[PDB]
Amino acid sequence: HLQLPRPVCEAIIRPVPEHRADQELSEIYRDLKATFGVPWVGVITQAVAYYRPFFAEAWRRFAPSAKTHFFERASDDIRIRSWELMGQSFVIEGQTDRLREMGYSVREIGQIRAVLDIFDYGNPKYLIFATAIKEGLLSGRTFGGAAGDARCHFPRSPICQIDPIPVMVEEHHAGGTLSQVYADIKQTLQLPFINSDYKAMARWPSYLEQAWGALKPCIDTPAYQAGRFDINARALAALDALPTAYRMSRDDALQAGLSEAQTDELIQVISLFQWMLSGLVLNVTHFKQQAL
Amino acid sequence: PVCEAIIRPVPEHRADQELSEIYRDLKATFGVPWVGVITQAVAYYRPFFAEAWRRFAPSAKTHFFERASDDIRIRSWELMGQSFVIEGQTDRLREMGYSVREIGQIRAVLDIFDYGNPKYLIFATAIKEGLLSGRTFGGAAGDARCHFPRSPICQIDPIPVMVEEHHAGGTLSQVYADIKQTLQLPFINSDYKAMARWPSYLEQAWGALKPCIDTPAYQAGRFDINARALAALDALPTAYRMSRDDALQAGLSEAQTDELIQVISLFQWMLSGLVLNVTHFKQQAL
Amino acid sequence: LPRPVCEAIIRPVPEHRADQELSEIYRDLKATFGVPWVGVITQAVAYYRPFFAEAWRRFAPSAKTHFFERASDDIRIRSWELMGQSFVIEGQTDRLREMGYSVREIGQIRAVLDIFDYGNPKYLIFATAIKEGLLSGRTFGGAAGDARCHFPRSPICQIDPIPVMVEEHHAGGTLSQVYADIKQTLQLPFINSDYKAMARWPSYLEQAWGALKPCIDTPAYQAGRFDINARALAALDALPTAYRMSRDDALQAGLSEAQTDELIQVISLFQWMLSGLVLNVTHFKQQAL
Amino acid sequence: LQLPRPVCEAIIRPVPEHRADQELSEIYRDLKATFGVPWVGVITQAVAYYRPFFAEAWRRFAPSAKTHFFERASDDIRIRSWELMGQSFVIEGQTDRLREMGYSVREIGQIRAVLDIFDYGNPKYLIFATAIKEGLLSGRTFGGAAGDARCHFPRSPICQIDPIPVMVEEHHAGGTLSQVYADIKQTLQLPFINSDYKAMARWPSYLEQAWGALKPCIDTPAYQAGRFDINARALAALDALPTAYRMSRDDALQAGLSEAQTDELIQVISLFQWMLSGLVLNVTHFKQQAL
Repeated sequence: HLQLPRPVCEAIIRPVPEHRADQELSEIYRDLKATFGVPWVGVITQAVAYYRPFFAEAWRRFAPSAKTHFFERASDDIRIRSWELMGQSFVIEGQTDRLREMGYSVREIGQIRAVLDIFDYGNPKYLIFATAIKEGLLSGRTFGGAAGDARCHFPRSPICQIDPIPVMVEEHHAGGTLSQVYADIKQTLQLPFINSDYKAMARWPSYLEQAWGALKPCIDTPAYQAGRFDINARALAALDALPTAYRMSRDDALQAGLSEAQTDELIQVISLFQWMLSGLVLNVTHFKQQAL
Repeated sequence: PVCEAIIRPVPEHRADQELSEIYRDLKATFGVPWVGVITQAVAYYRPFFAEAWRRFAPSAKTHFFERASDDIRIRSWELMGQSFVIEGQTDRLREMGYSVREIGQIRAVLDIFDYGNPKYLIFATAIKEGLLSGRTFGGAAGDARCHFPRSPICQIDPIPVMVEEHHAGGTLSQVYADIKQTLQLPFINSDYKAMARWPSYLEQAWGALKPCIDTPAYQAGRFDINARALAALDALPTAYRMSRDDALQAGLSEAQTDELIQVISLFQWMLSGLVLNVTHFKQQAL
Repeated sequence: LPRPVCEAIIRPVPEHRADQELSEIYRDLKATFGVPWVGVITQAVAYYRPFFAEAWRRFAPSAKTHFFERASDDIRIRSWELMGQSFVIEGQTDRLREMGYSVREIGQIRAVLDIFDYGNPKYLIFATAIKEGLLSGRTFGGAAGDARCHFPRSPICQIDPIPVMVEEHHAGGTLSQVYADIKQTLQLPFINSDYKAMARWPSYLEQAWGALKPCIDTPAYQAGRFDINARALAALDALPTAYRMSRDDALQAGLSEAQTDELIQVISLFQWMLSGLVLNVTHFKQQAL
Repeated sequence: LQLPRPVCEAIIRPVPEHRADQELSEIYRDLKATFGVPWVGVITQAVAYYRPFFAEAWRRFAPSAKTHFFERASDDIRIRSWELMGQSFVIEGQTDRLREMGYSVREIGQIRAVLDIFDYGNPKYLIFATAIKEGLLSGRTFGGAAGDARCHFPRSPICQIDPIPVMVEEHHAGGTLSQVYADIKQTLQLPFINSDYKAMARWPSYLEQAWGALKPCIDTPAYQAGRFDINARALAALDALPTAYRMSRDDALQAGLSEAQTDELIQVISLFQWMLSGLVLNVTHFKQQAL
């Protein structure tokens, strides 16, 4: 009552960060960001990018859907649901005064909020794409492409920007005690990597400490796990309603250039990220509500 | 629409630092990179404009307002889809020397005004109808999610490159003169000035839209879009009142209020056509 | 300083068309010069991509130096001097505000002029290096001299964004007539970045050009132009890192001999203009405050 | 074997760009446009606390800072520092070290680009701090002394102005960063953390590496000899300003400052003026490691 199970993953995650991405991969990354209308490339997508012929082909097959009005709406309703869920389930104290007291100015606190907005907007879109990748491999099915409201096929609300990449304190940038927030987060969220979200927050170390410290107790409360299940279900639902059909099976993966062992590995990797992203959506919603 | 009043818009490149602060809050809230000529003109009646924005902002910050603006964009895209067959111009433009990247730069520009103009239409409606009627618009608790914060990403920098009328040269003044004639306006909108950064492109897009202007299908769409704007006003999440009397406590004279009313009425009428005109452009480009 | 004969077609590759291979060179040229546009000079030479890449590889080490910064800066200074004395130049800040321009608009205009005032001497010296290298076969520079000449140049610079330029296919009816006038008056087959960047404000360009035009090819002008050219040739004789790039070097780079002969004609056209363009911009900028 | 001595102290109250109201932001913006730099110095933040002095000293110094002379005189302080540190120190590259720590080539370039900013701008702040301090201490009028007309020409005009460098402020800092900051403060003998080190702190592991390599050189005789030389260049520049500068105690009083305020400012500008010679040397060192 009522919990989302963490998939087994013993495969090594090998994300290709934007600052290491070669010219070819950089072009794909850029088209993703333009399509999603986000200034960063998700770690989810960095890790998938390792298996590059798969990534390119699964991107090419999913992009016609991510361009649509439906995707914008369906992602946005996931942001709404998280706001709704966390509000009702939690007493979230504002932290603005506490930050002001630690010496943060008004300009700075708005800067912090702007960074929270980036991830509040983008993560839903990454959740659905990860659901498409993971379920397309596991099931071999084709998803969406149904007739429906023509308006679902219209251009999504045009926004921006690709630029710049948010300032993120990477793990090799860290940091000493910052590595230990990083380790705590890792232990607590049960992950082997630190999310883009927390690395952006890490440009203000004392702020991350504060925000993460107030979120931690909520993690894996019954209301948290229940809400996480709901977030995930809504991503499954979005998958079945894509305006342009999506299929990317094991055989598609093999035809794209992957070995059997590679495809097995990918399946674990995408599975952990897809699981992860339900929580990440909730976590950012909390951060944003603290900062009102 | 009846108007004899002089329109006295304050450009962002002239705005003083007190007004520039309002402008900036308008831009962050709407999530757009330009201050519309609508609001430029209303800023002249500065006391009213700061009070009106005070009262409208809490609605504009909401989920409701975001969807309601987006649904106007959707509707316009629908209407111009049906009522007009509109040929791509992507090939003509490459024939003229424009490269792929340049054509994407043009699109990115249209996207701005395609996203924003609905937000300025709803605000213009709220100003006009509030003055004319003294009614309090909106305020219902209804669905809670309507009061949630809007989709947060946007971009407010840079100000788009606009070729102002005093920048303009010989023939560009003629394209401007035609546009002011055809559209019955005494000013050139941001949109066309922004397009005029590529003058040959503007000539080509204007000439393709110009025949559509006062056709019965256009007038009908323009009525439809206007209706939706009126409907959005009726459903603002935070109440909005700003009457003739309210304008006084803001610091306007009755005579200035009467001038104000004529000014907004012209702009509010204008924004309907602007939303359509832009849709058309965007459809021309792929 | 007579215009050279150029019957060859100029085929510049603009930044919005450059493939990712060329674009990477372009970005290195920009970071090195510390400027935010790639010169048409560079665009035209890049058509001969094999040569262009080798020539930049060889010219880059001098361009990174304190010497090169100083020697480019000293040309800007000299041009400022010459136009100060040889011409009576009229403040026009007042007509502009009269024409409708706000003070921040006039400021944006100055910032644009500043870019070309800074950068063009660097392009002049480069074009001179390419030209004399092909014509003479000689190795230029390489002396140890004063060690401080080989130190890194003054680091600060802006390379984003690309200036807004109204290209010849962007242009409307009248704007093609201004461009026509300029290409005629200056004896050029193309429109320089500079004027295209001023063209962002069409009425302003009409004015600034109208004021410069009666100075072109006056004896004082031609004399200054001779001086600016002479200073570029001297900058070449004093490069910190040796620069050789001969006709023979162009073959070994991957050009044919016919392509080389065409290149010589092209670069000679540009190298002759760049002295002219340096004074033109000085004039524009003295028109502002 | 020669040293520049540091003077004594009062309390420093810098007004950072993110707190600055909009009157002050307007002066800050003209400063940066005139210097051609993306950051307002802590030197000038601290002086901005005494706002009508700051406003007036800036108004008097700016005509000189616009000139070709200033640009050159600043640039030569940078060159001399590069010369100085080169000749006097066995300074090893740290690029292979960083890459081993996991830093990529794009990242190391980003770090250089940040080092470039302060290597350019600090000499200009040094000269201005020397003008503020000596003008108060002496009552004298500096420069204006009609020489080469080319000295009065506009300076080299391109400049990087509008992204303020990402700086990890003290109240941003978390734990071990505060102790690095403490080490720096204690070693450089300062009660504040320079913009430079805070910009470097966007990459904590890099700051620790770069700072740790520098720390041995600080107050070697070669360091101090060099620091004295940097300081002399700054005094020399002051006497050759093309537009005369005077800003005395009574200039300060007539601007709205009290006697006690003026005494305080004097101690504050003296500490910053002293600091800047060392900072010039410290950045030169960082930048040579990163070759």
